[PDB]
Amino acid sequence: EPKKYAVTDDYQLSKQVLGLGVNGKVLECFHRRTGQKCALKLLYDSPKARQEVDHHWQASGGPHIVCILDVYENMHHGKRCLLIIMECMEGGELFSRIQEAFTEREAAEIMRDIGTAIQFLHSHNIAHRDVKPENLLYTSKEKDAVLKLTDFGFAKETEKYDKSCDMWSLGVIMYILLCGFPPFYGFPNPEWSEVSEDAKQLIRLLLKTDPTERLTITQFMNHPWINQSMVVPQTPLHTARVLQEDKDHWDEVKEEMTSALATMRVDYDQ
Ligand SMILES: O=C(Nc1cc(-c2cc3c([nH]2)[C@]2(CCCNC2)CNC3=O)ccn1)c1cccc(C(F)(F)F)c1
Repeated sequence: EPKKYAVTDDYQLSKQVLGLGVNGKVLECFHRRTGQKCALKLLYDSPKARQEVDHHWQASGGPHIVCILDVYENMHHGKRCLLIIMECMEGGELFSRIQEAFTEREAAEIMRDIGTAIQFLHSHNIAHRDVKPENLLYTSKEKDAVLKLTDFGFAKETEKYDKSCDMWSLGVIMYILLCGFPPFYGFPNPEWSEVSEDAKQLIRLLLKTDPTERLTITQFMNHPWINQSMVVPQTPLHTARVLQEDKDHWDEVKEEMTSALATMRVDYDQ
């Protein structure tokens, strides 16, 4: 099912880059028959790159996951390559949309969306292991846009530990959603003043230092704040203001979280 004829027979490539995904750069392209703009991820062929395509195909179809359209096995400047054609997510990154009222109920909606995605993967015994702001994208800039998760370059077919790393990521994203800075912890006033006890409780249960004590996705999804996301108070939050105000170290917090996820993927630590 990976197509072996040239990707450029089906797609018109452009020289616009969306971003760097560890294995490969991401480029815009256009399907030739339809007009649709799509995203193309170039991976040099390796066991790891083959695992990514495998894990992404398996995940593709689930809720709130960026869909694969085609996969090509091509030669490119004398090197063997896998090209993942994905749907183009032109809404941009989760937290960029947010810094562009933002209530606690809206945050619950978002975390529920991300949770459904992780529920799908985990029930299919796939741990993502790289859930972080720049891997959470919107399909469009419109109001009806759908939040989706990409980047299976660190995904692993499962175990309880690898899954618990995803649940830690949910806690960190939820924390930043609720106030605008990461837990690098406590809940400092005045940002955490009118945030509900259920929100803080859920985050405590996810940010547990001991992975065994950490909530499972199925417990995450059954928590009132997620399960009853539609009756969470419409309480206005500081996040949008805080993000714009602290825009000059957003690259730092992204770098810090990438670093934290990296150390959780190590065989031995301390
Ligand atoms: O990135 C966009 N569309 C997009 C992007 C991806 C994508 C996949 C991967 C990544 N992006 C990254 C880029 C560097 C940051 N990490 C994630 C590395 N690894 C991936 O696996 C997939 C599908 N559509 C986009 C397109 C048009 C406009 C806009 C914007 F909203 F910025 F105006 C964004």
